[PDB]
Amino acid sequence: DIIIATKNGKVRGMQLTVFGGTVTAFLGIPYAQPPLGRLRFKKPQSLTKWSDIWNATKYANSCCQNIDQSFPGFHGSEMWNPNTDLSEDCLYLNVWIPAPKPKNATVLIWIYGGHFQTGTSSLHVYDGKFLARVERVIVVSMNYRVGALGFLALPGNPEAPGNMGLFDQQLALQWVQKNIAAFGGNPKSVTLFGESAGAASVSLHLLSPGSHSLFTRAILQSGSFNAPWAVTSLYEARNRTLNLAKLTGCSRENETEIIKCLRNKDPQEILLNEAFVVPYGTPLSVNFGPTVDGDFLTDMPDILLELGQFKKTQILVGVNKDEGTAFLVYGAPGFSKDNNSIITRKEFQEGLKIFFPGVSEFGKESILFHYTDWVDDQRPENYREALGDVVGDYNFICPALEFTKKFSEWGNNAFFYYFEHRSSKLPWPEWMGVMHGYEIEFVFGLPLERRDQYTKAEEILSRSIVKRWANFAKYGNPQETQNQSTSWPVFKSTEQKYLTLNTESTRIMTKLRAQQCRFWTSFFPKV
Ligand SMILES: *[C@@H]1O[C@H](CO[C@H]2O[C@@H](C)[C@@H](O)[C@@H](O)[C@@H]2O)[C@@H](O[C@@H]2O[C@H](CO)[C@@H](O)[C@H](O)[C@H]2NC(C)=O)[C@H](O)[C@H]1NC(C)=O
Ligand SMILES: *[C@H]1O[C@H](CO[C@H]2O[C@@H](C)[C@@H](O)[C@@H](O)[C@@H]2O)[C@@H](O[C@@H]2O[C@H](CO)[C@@H](O)[C@H](O)[C@H]2NC(C)=O)[C@H](O)[C@H]1NC(C)=O
Ligand SMILES: *[C@@H]1O[C@H](CO[C@H]2O[C@@H](C)[C@@H](O)[C@@H](O)[C@@H]2O)[C@@H](O)[C@H](O)[C@H]1NC(C)=O
Ligand SMILES: *[C@@H]1O[C@H](CO)[C@@H](O)[C@H](O)[C@H]1NC(C)=O
Ligand SMILES: *[C@@H]1O[C@H](CO)[C@@H](O)[C@H](O)[C@H]1NC(C)=O
Ligand SMILES: *[C@@H]1O[C@H](CO)[C@@H](O)[C@H](O)[C@H]1NC(C)=O
Ligand SMILES: [Cl-]
Ligand SMILES: [Cl-]
Ligand SMILES: [Cl-]
Ligand SMILES: [Cl-]
Ligand SMILES: [Cl-]
Ligand SMILES: [Cl-]
Ligand SMILES: [Cl-]
Ligand code: NA
Repeated sequence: DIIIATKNGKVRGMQLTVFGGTVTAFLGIPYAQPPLGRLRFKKPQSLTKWSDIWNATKYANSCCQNIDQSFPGFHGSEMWNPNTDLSEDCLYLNVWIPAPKPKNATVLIWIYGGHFQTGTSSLHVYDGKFLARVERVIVVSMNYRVGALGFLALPGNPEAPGNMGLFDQQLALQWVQKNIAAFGGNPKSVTLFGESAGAASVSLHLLSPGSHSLFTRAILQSGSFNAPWAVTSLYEARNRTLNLAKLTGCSRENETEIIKCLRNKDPQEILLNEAFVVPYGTPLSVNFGPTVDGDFLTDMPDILLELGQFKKTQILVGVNKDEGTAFLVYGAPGFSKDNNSIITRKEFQEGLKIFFPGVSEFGKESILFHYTDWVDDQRPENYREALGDVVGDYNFICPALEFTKKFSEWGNNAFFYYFEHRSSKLPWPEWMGVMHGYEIEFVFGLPLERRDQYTKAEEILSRSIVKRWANFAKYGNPQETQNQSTSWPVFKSTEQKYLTLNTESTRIMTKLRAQQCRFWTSFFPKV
């Protein structure tokens, strides 16, 4: 019997066998009052408190969300879909602890992505037991509200203030500060890590003064709040809430009455209608996401980043080589995960229209001019490759590099990586290369499980990334010091060094996508 006394009452865990040892897991500990009825759209309230034992022995409900139904039966897409029941009653977190119980372990808190509209902490690729077993860190992960239920905003109105899902995350951090010591964790050694919308969340926790004392350091995998899809304007946010109201027959003149009507709607009606609030979205559109609320975020985050108003600490930031390809099969013409997707110039042009619906003819022309300087060949896959790079550079790579540059200008150590290894198991086809989302399994150490038929070179690579990430968490420095590795240099503006992660040549390079990012970061905002 593994019973731990938390601030709120006792919880029961279970033991797992992992690589010839044990990890103790507590799956599904509640951390907030379930946000139902009148609590829908509100900030999470603190937990009622209980005597007797809460059994934390299975993953909890995932938050309400629309499911990816694009490729039924296909593992490449369905692996991302939730794997417990959907419920509004979903504010639970998970804790993996090394055995024997550690004395004062560093804690890593994972925040999932899913574009702020989907995701859950229970996915197989987010299973923290390997990290716990291999590096003797404590791993924690939480479910937080997404879509309208988590991000619906009528700014200043505490019935629906915005950022509720970011506040769920923050309450989970607070839970760790208050309880992790009872589990053998060090509340003073907490690293946040997250991928995509989860990495954008981690970066907003660097900006939010309520989060400042709830963590030490931060790891941003393929995302940051300055990505163009990650923060919603207050004009866009109100238009969208108003639209959702109209769509559900919930339009009233009293802002407060609207929320009351929305609170009487069942979650399916809200979910069904979220897709249609943006008047024309793209495959990267965020219907309801982070807003400037005067609470979690006290000002536009670009202004805070530029003027140095953020927690001074070390960061670890990186991207994958083909960030953009995953999105091409969710609406660009001529693209398919079942053939080689060789597209013409014409299709390339129509694909720009899908990703850049608001942009002038001049603006799309200058994207094309910039990305079609073939040295060389011509060379059938030229346009297919160009569109993936457009989408990946504009949405993920140039913003992560810009985030890292601006952050490091205020004198902290930053480390940047470029992940270029394509999983031997990737279910998506070869043309999609090193996709968005597919470093996660290496970070969580899935290729260390030799029963799983990743390659030896993959086990070596993951073992090494697990060590770098644990070293950054524990010591603020992501070295692998023992195996004659490449030293990871700090990223500074000026040299802008970064490390590549792959199975052969890990190397130090500079100025990733220099020409492309000058285009997106400085020229494109003007068109
Ligand atoms: C690669 O496939 C695309 C995708 O559409 C197709 O899915 C395929 C697996 C295929 O079996 C086909 O039946 C299905 O329509 C092909 O583009 C499609 O081409 C046709 C015109 O022939 C259009 O009617 C479709 O709208 C268009 N699809 C999309 C999403 O735009 C594509 O040509 C094929 N590419 C090759 C062979 O290079
Ligand atoms: C937000 O306000 C209006 C409302 O438009 C939305 O109404 C919803 C109920 C939903 O059906 C959604 O598709 C629709 O967009 C926007 O007006 C739209 O956009 C243009 C304006 O020139 C028009 O073509 C339509 O009147 C309307 N769209 C559709 C598809 O019918 C308005 O643009 C938007 N506000 C912004 C962008 O700030
Ligand atoms: C556990 O270690 C505590 C502090 O260690 C941390 O100090 C911070 C500066 C930060 O760097 C962390 O990463 C360091 O690990 C110490 O204060 C506590 O007393 C310890 N508690 C124990 C051993 O039970
Ligand atoms: C919790 O855990 C154990 C099963 O391992 C059991 O003895 C007890 O009934 C449980 N309490 C429940 C299910 O409420
Ligand atoms: C609108 O309705 C709410 C809820 O009953 C009320 O408290 C509020 O004061 C009203 N405001 C206006 C301006 O009518
Ligand atoms: C370092 O080297 C050996 C292989 O010679 C291996 O057993 C060990 O896991 C490696 N450690 C890391 C952290 O990569
Ligand atoms: Cl599963
Ligand atoms: Cl704004
Ligand atoms: Cl490249
Ligand atoms: Cl042309
Ligand atoms: Cl190396
Ligand atoms: Cl250089
Ligand atoms: Cl490059
Ligand atoms: Na020009």
